[PDB]
Amino acid sequence: ARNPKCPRIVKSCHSKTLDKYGLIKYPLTSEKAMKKIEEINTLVFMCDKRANKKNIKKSVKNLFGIECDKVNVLNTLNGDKKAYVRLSGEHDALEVANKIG
RNA sequence: AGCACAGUCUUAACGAUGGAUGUCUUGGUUCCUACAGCGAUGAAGGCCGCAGCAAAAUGCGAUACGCAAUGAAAAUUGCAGUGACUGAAUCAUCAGAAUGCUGAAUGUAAACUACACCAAUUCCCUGGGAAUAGUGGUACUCCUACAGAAA
Ligand SMILES: [Mg+2]
Ligand SMILES: [Mg+2]
Ligand SMILES: [Mg+2]
Ligand SMILES: [Mg+2]
Ligand SMILES: [Mg+2]
Ligand SMILES: [Mg+2]
Ligand SMILES: [Mg+2]
Repeated sequence: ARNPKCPRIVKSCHSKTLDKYGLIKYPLTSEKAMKKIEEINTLVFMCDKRANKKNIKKSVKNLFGIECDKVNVLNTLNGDKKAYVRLSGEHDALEVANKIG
């Protein structure tokens, strides 16, 4: 069991680890994403390469009035994660789209 | 409106082709002088990023072609925008802050963003109130000290 008289390294700086702002970067337009928004209430977000599904969900919860049933993700060949977020039935992605912009 | 045979060869003039010559020169080279190490406080090297419109190089590191601070000091400009009337636009300086993933690489791994285990960790306010699966730590060898067990 450790009992160091002082800790070795103490990062006093504000955390570098990615917050909501930084994790999730921006929604996608593109005809595909628009279609998704219209038809099956799935919002498409470009996110950081090092976002997990859990993390993305958390971000979405924090950044917007969104509850997400399921999140699929993929790594784009442009070095971004694209997260397809299916909203719970209580919410209309269209309305939330409008709210965001 | 006419007249040259055509080809081959030659000469001259005027052009094409090419990049010689000459002229340059933010480069090299040599010599001289001067200092002289970086790294578990994570080096060099490598990746991945980072610009409003951004490929390379250049610079930088999730504060990402820069932050603070200092010394200049009114511009910057391709457009957009940002500034002056001096901690501000731009330079230099650079001591503060920060410094992604790696790499000796060091928790086990490695064509894995695979996997353990131990601390949960972090921030705010003057003992509470908030967050986030996030953050640290754990290599081998060695030294001094301590520990309680072994002969
Ligand atoms: Mg998948
Ligand atoms: Mg003839
Ligand atoms: Mg030496
Ligand atoms: Mg400054
Ligand atoms: Mg000044
Ligand atoms: Mg390792
Ligand atoms: Mg394998």
